[PDB]
Amino acid sequence: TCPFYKKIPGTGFTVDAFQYGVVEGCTAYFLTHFHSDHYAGLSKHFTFPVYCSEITGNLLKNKLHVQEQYIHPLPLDTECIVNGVKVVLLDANHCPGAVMILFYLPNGTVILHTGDFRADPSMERSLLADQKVHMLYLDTTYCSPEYTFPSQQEVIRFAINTAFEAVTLNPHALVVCGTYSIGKEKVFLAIADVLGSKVGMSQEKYKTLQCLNIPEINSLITTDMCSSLVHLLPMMQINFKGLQSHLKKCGGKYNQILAFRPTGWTHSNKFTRIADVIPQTKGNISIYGIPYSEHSSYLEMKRFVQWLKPQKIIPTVNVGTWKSRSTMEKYFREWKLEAGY
Ligand code: NI
Repeated sequence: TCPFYKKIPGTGFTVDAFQYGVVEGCTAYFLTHFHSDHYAGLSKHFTFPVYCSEITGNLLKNKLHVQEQYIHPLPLDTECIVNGVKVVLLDANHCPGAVMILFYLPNGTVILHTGDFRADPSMERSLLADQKVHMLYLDTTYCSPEYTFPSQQEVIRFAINTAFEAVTLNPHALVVCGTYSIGKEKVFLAIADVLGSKVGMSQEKYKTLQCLNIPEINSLITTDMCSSLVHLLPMMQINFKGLQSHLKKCGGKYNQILAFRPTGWTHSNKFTRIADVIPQTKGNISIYGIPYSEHSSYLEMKRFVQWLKPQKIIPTVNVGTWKSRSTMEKYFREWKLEAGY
């Protein structure tokens, strides 16, 4: 049964609730972004409206095969009416096409659902600046002071230099980058751009990236593995046996792989900086774990909510245990007392 934190009161709307059947009294189904936990349940056989970004729209049509008429895309930053409710979609700074949703209820209540987001100061100068928000439905994935991690530009720098070094020392070396969803494209794009290559990948992953309205994207990727020296692979495969395997496949064209695992948080963030990272090494293969997050750090979260000063916060992540819920209420209370809202 759809949980209360996927429902929008005084509307027929649900958010990221595709996996319970027909939720009785749901006229519309909003989807924040294309990652499987949020879209779970969708197929070609859905015949209720869906609301979403143009990009998330392109992915539903071409990857899951949802019928044209049921995908309602919306422009961002645009006051839009949807069953006589003003809504606005805002960039969530998560994976491509990912949105936060502003709901303007008839009664005068204003509600922000963040989906999955990485909060940024840029968001304080958007349409949220104009007016008050009474309820915040919040991605609490890293709501605990232990969770720090570096910025996206710090991480990308590291990655660029590392690869550009190795390939300049040994030109017969191969870069590989792991991936299992959309998101974190910048890793493999920024590397490939410093190396003067296109990114090689499967057919499936090319079809996926072709949906994302990236500029000059035809010039940046290929389905030809032979003619490229930055390859993508399923994250499952990014290990010693599975790389060696793949290193056999390329046919005596490279002698050394230098791979990247873009992780989120890991426990070594508590005891090591970005400039001081090292790889595991079984011969000619070197694997780098790098903490590139598309979710908010504890502090980024904190600042956003302290600026927004919402009247009520409702967690959408790590809600499934009482200890996690209870912990999170402490931090919401600390934030509000500190800031005087
Ligand atoms: Ni997500």
